[PDB]
Amino acid sequence: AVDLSSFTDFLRRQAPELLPALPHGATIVALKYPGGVVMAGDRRSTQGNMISGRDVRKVYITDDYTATGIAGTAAVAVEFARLYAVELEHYEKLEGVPLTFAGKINRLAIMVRGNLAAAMQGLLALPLLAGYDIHASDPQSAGRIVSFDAAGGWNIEEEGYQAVGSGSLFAKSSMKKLYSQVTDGDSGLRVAVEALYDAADDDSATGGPDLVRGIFPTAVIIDADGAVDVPESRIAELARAIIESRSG
Amino acid sequence: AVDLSSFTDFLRRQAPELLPASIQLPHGATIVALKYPGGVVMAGDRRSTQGNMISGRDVRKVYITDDYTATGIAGTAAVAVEFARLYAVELEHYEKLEGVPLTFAGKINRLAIMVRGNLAAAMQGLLALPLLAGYDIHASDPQSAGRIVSFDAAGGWNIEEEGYQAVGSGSLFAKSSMKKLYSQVTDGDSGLRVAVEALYDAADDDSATGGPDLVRGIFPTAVIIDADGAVDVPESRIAELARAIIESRS
Amino acid sequence: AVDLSSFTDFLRRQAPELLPASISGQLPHGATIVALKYPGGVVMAGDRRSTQGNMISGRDVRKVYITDDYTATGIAGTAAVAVEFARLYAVELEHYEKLEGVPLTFAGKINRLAIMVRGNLAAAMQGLLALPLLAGYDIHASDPQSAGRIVSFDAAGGWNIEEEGYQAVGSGSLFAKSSMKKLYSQVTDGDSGLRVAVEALYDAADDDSATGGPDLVRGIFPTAVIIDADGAVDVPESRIAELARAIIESRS
Amino acid sequence: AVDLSSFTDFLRRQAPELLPAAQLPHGATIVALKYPGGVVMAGDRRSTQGNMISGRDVRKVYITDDYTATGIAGTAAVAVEFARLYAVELEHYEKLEGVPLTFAGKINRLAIMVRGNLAAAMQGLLALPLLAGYDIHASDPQSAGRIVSFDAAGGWNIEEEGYQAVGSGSLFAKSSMKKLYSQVTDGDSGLRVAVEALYDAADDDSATGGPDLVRGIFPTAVIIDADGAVDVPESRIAELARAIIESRS
Amino acid sequence: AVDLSSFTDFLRRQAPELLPAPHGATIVALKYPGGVVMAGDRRSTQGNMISGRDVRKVYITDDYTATGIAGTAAVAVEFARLYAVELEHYEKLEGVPLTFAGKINRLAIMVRGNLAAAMQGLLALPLLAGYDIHASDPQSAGRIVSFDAAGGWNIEEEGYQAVGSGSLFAKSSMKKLYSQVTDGDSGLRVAVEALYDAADDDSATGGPDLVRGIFPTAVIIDADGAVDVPESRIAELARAIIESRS
Amino acid sequence: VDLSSFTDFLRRQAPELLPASIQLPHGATIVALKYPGGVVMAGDRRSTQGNMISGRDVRKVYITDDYTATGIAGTAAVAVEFARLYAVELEHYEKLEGVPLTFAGKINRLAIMVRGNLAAAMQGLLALPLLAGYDIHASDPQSAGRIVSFDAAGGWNIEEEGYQAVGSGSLFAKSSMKKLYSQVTDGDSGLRVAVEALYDAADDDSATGGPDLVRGIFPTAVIIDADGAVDVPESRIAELARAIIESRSGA
Amino acid sequence: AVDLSSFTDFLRRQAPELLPASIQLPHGATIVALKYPGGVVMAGDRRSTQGNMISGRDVRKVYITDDYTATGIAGTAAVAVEFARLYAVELEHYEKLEGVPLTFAGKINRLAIMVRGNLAAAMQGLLALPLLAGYDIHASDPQSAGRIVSFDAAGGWNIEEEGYQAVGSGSLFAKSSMKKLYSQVTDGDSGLRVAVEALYDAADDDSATGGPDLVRGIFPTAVIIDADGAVDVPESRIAELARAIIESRS
Amino acid sequence: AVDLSSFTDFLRRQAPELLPASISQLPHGATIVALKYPGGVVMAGDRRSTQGNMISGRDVRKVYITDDYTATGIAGTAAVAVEFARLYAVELEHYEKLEGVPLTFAGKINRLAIMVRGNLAAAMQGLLALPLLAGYDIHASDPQSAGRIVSFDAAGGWNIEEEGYQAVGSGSLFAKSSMKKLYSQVTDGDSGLRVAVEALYDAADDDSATGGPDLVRGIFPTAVIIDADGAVDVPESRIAELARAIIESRSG
Repeated sequence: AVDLSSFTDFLRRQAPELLPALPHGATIVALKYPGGVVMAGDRRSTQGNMISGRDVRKVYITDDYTATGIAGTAAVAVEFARLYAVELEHYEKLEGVPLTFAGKINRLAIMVRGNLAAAMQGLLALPLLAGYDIHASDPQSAGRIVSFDAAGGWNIEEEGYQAVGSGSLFAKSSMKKLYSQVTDGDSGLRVAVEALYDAADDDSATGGPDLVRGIFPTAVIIDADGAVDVPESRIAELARAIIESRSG
Repeated sequence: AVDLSSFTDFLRRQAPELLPASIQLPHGATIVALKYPGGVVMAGDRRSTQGNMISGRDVRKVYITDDYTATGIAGTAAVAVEFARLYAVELEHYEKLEGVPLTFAGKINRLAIMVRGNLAAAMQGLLALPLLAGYDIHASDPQSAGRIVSFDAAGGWNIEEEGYQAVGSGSLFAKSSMKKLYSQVTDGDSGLRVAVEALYDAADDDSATGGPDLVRGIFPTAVIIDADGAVDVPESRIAELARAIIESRS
Repeated sequence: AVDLSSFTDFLRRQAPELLPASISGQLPHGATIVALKYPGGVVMAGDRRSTQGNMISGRDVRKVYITDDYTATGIAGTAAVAVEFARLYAVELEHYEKLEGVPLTFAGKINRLAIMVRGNLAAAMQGLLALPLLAGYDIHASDPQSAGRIVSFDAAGGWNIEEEGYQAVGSGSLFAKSSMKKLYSQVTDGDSGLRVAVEALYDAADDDSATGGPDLVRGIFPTAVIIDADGAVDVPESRIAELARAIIESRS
Repeated sequence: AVDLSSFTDFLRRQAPELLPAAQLPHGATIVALKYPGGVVMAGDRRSTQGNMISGRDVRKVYITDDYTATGIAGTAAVAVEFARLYAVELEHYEKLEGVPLTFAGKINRLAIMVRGNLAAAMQGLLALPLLAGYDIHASDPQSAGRIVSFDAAGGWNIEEEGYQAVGSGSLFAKSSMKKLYSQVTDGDSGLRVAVEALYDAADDDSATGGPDLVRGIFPTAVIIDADGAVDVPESRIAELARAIIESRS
Repeated sequence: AVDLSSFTDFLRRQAPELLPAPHGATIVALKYPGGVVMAGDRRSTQGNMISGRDVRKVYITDDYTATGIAGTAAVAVEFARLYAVELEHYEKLEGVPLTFAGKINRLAIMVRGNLAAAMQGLLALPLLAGYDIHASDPQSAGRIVSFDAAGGWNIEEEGYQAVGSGSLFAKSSMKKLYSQVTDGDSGLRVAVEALYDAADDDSATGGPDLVRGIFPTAVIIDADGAVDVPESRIAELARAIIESRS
Repeated sequence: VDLSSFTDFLRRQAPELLPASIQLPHGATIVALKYPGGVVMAGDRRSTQGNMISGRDVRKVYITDDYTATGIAGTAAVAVEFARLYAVELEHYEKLEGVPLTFAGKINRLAIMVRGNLAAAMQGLLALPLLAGYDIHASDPQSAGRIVSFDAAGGWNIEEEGYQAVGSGSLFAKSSMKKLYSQVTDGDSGLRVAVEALYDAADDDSATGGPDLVRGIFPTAVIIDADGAVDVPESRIAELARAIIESRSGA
Repeated sequence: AVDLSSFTDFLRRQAPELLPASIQLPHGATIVALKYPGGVVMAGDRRSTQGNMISGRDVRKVYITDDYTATGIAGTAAVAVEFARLYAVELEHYEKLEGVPLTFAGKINRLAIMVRGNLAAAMQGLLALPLLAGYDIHASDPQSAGRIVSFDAAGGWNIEEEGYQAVGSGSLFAKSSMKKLYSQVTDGDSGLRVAVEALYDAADDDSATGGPDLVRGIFPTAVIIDADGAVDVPESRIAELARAIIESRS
Repeated sequence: AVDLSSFTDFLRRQAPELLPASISQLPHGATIVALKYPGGVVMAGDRRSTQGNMISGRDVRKVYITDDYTATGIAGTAAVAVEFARLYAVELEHYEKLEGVPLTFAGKINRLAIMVRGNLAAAMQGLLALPLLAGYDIHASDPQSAGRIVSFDAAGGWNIEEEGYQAVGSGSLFAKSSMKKLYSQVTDGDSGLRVAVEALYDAADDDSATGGPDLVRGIFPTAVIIDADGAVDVPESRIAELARAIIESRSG
């Protein structure tokens, strides 16, 4: 044919069935802080009005400088993160060099566009991509946030934050007010956990911090030193701060 | 044109507009009711949703409708507050016209007619599914006097001899929870705990049922009814029962 | 107009709202009811379950009611509709008696029930379905032994006076009827007839999930009514529980 | 049969035609919040038909009696018919009975008008009203202010939060007030927050128009305290607008 | 093309006729320290008629896993035999069993490849129970995995799960009874009780038939492998529950 | 047969890369007019999903080769893809054949890409492009500028009127230019009239966003004369916007 | 039994047949109206189309309805003609019964009710969208006395703050044209030119609107209204204005 | 596989994407006329394009010389019409270069009919293209009767006009009825061309989708005349002159 070095292609021709095809509902947020980007998502899954899951992870580190959060049917979303990570590492092993940021975005858009027919029938997966680009000139401005519409259209945020999922409007309105307070990764992480708190407050499909079972949003932060999972305890303690501060 | 001394029958004949005559709307509630020795208790959540959005968080769904009865209504919020008001006036109207309150059976029958006469509107989604709790003075035994009555959409009514019942989007969860917790009910305080717990369990598995909001301090509302009549349980007593449960789940 | 001394019509003329005419431009249902004739008697019994789809909505439901001193009716179908019919029909019967000083002939009681059923056809088409079984003792009959009567109604009001000796209605009625077809020769009196009846209901519950059989854990059993020359009587729970355990241990 | 002193009831009986029972011009955002000893309510001025802007001067908030105002969202025609009629209904009862309706009776009356429009609302002639009032009979003047929202079936709710909004940009306005509310300590701060929440709604919703500097068109507002209901002067809002605009720059 | 040593692929390529393409049952599964247990009812219905009363719905699929399938009985049974062959086929070709994660992933693909058919009624919703030898902690080794109709899979942190027409009742019951699980025997009692409760509130789930002597079937799995629980140990447990109910 | 068409090649080897066939953000207004020795093209920056504003920085006008630019109005993803694809298609033919396509060939090639999307466009994935170019091989330098519009079936038309627009606010923009056109006498006056027509469209259409002075987002423009296609710098537009705004007030 | 002094309310009561409401009809028109100091002017085209065929070329769509108002109607021709005649009678009827003309606001309200009462029939294509132009005697300022009111299909009415308005198939073109030409209006002559020009522009971009026919000599019809009342503009003065515009475009 | 020397067949076999057919609100509307005069034929078309009621184009050319002795005018969707005119001329010249000799007139007709017919599916969906073909036949026995006019229905059926004139498009009925009265006045290319511009004038008068002569912008119908010396485009000025003549006659 023509070789793009894409695992999605070869996987599709050789083993199309391996390709991805109801639980849904999630809120994922992402914002840029100087020399960094952070991304967090809730843990709820619902089927109609019933809560089908309370531990669901929706934010994944997909390579050393990027993470993706996917909103929509969990089954579609969980696979999607795995496939995209393999796609990225596969190109690096074949060509000995990782894809440019712009190329990582394009590959993801293609995966999303291919899924439009199935998104019209309910297997909708709307991803959010967060990355730090080493090749970019300024470290402070290195962080990137990219959102995708169902047809694969992608957009890079000059806004500073973005969200996707059933509570995304609430989350975005919340960040619109709290953004000026971000000055470093810790404040940025606070604002993200708060925006997700606000979304859970107004949307029954988004679950907020469960203090009884101790389940909290999951987060990932990414700066020049790469992508790291934020530890639970730091999130739990940022939640109680917010809760405590609201009952006040 | 016999006079049934019915306030709604009167409205129908001369004031049709007043009646919720019927030809997404806020909905979603879980109401529970149980019998304890010499008493009946009933509680309901405070949530209202439109699709996935939370439209209300303070909604009251359980109302004392006369000195010995309360009604909790689940379904479309609009249709339920109106139903409780109307039913309470219907009951007090007969009493003033006839100088004597309706027998418990009469009160049940009257509610069933209101329900059944709404089936057409309920088909279109203006559903109202009520739960009735009462204490019968006339009944021979005070301890077993408490009464719980459920209604299906066609007006069918059943008197539950089980000792508990629930209605609303989380009613299955609430009923399974009471099925395990019921043996612990021995007086009005245990019965009210179990009720608040069954409602907690319903909120845990149903996003349409809201559980205790400790941030805003909004809790389920409850009413208890024994030989001395029907009483609103004070918020604080419920709040404390909630913490008890939360504390105990952690 | 022509007065018929009919409580129904009067409700219709002045009280349309009271009438279960709830027909408009899943509700609880499901029951099995059986009835059979024994010399100088008739017996009728029905299960206690109510279902909404696959969920069990009721386990104590009573579907057989004494409607006057010499008749009883069992209604299977939608639970709300069936219960309303039983109360209404009993009032209609006692109403005519008080107005005319004399009870309706058996044929008149049948005809009246058939009109109530037939006038519910439109609503039955819409799921508000009640299909009744009527059991009665006819005092005026020349022979006391052949006095017992069983009448079934189709959804259009057609009625049929059972010549077989037994009948059933409801979701488990085929099973119950096939069972009685084999057990009927054993019926010689009220007690043997009442046993056959509880067994036919047992067999219906065995093959139909909508019909509940005897619940030994909660102690809920079918309800029955027996009617002879001395009038209609509710069979006591314990006599039925006893009869139930006999059948159960006998199947084991 | 039984007189109720209700103008609408009378109209159906003698003047059914007067009664009200695409696409049509629609779209509005309306907010309302309580400040100590008072309540304020404001609404945008835009009207759209699909993507086209059909109106830019539309008034959607009206003083309906000395202690109440109503803001209506939905099909513009049906929403304006509603404010006029509701005001007449209120004054008619007062003249017949020599005393104004209690606050709860005014709410119940509006709920009946709304509910009786459900059929029509299903077919697009929707009218979702927001009611703001000061209750003289209330035990405490500070808590005197009232905000009541209605769902399409007539269900009404008295807000215990402190603010509320209705219309196409209502989510944005509510989320905005959720953050700005603590700053409300009086009628001026409270009016500021309202105009800002409406600014935020126009920012994220093309159906809500924000302040237009070129034409000097600004949201309309009404404030109501123990001394009754009064229209905020345009100029007062215009300068509250620039303040926000300049502050966002 | 790439070989995956999958019996299923082989079938798709060369024997599509063999591939798969009466409902209502309740199946439960829970973790107890050092173990996992899974149980299912025996009823089968067609509408309101009871079509089967002996149906087995829980099968040991390899030495450390069992699957319980809820939905059309035929589809569920075919699925279990096929999955067991797929698992042993990879082992014989590669000389080593699949990792637990690989066994999950394989089941997910079989489920997902039936989504069009499930939309049309041939819905098979499986529950997987297994003990992972390679897992770091032996006590927490046991695993419960549920699948949605699209193949989405979820490993169970709550400690228990259920599927089928009475699954909500069974889940709510275990929610109360779980704290009593401290070992395989208590864990097995809580399972048979949750199934008892499901049968109580759902007519599609059959509970213990004392007249014919038919009881739920169960499988327990710990470090020594998967084993069928003997009927008598269940019948006993059943009788205790009925007596307790009174 | 072999057409040195990157697109035709893509179809045979890489159908996945194509846009494909069988609410998404949309709603843009794009204008273009001819001035002596030049052509100018400009587009708004808004993107809406229903009534919600989904984007406020969207660029919809792209220089596609040294003498042409395309503005696409419609679904945003599709429009952007169309812009990238067409530019590759044009440079691909030049590298394979060593010579750029004639203007008429560029038009025909765009028309085929549009027409081959009609099915998709019936389903909402619409992309209605506007093409602006200067023809070097044109006989007269002053009259060199070209404006071409495409209907959804690929039908193309070269306007002789002097201006054209596409998108949700296009009627407003066109009616505005109809009055303002006589004032265009050089690249600067034509760049003024373009930004004003886009102002007028944003005034009457909620899907077209006008100049955001708070965030400092303005329409993007490209001008093309004998020296090639150049992005107009933001500040020159901002200054033109404030002029118009100021002018609409009183002074 | 409440006398409204309403000709149409009388009609519905007694002779319903005469009412317009019923249930490809000839339709299509462009009507414009603008305010000039001490005056208001209104003009309409003369074409009528059925599909692509021209069914009429002399149609008058602008009518003086009383001494200080005129109405222009766009939509099905049959519906529009009926509305104008009836509205004029309704206005003069109230004046004869009550001895005093309706206030401007009352005239508006009345027209709105006629429109709204045709909504059902409009949904089925019998659409009539009117534009009202009037001079208010009781208005505080004579210069600002002129009024322009537009109606949406549900009867919603709007008084125009902007200075001009248009309705019909070519209304967008006419409105965009006036937006540019409006500053040139300083009196009834400048305002009249700006009106006919806007109608010229509408005819240029919409095939359903006919522009000036120089071969047959058919031109738009116009009415002007100032403190001295409403007048029909004479044809020749419009022909003159048309030729100016035409010549000026070439 | 047989080589028909068909450009269209080659595309269908090798490059379908290029094929006009897009079978799976567009600008459309035109009126085209054609008539025969001794030793000649003339064809003319209007310049308007509409989308609904809006005028989308005012300069559209719809009549094209397709080879030295033929022209085609196409009415329908504009994109489709333009594509057809372009495609058909290539198809004609392609056969001539491959075979060294031009198609016979009947062969040209047949080829156009196949292109039309193969568009029926698309035309059912609104992508209609109804062509009118005018030609001079060199091989005709008599020079005076050499001119040909051929119309096509949507299924590819073609007909040759013995009548002398024909029209297609939204104002074709008006144009035809006008020529019916004016035809006797035709005696040569010049009178023939007047009659044609007049028929198109009449069509514009009664159909809003057909545009008449625009004297303000100076846009007039386009025409092509074809006699033994080949097909020539009539110069704008000769038509503008003819237009004004009719316009003045119409008014005086």
